[PDB]
Amino acid sequence: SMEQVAMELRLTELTRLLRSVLDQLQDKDPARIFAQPVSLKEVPDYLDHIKHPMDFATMRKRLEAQGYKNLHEFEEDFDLIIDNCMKYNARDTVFYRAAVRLRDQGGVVLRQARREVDSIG
Repeated sequence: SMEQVAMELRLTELTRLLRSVLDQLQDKDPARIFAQPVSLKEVPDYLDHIKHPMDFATMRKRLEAQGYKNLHEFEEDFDLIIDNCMKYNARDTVFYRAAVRLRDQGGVVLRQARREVDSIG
């Protein structure tokens, strides 16, 4: 149908905007601490601690399959990155501290993303 096509165009455009959001958030991780999944070879107990692992490469795979329907779903995954790190790692670690900085800096980006998603529809 024409409606299904229009809906698909909307999803494609959301995917365009979320790709720009993702790039901007990932720039706030210049150490690449959150770039890839925590390695289960190197942290073999990880899934005993963290039930829903997340990282920027995993988000990018989902994004490119158009697997985020709305900004809320995208934000859920970004918050997992931060929140998983802040539980597994102690406060006095470079990992925890990176997550705090990513959260604080990402907030700005996500605030305007929400306005754009609502504005453009």
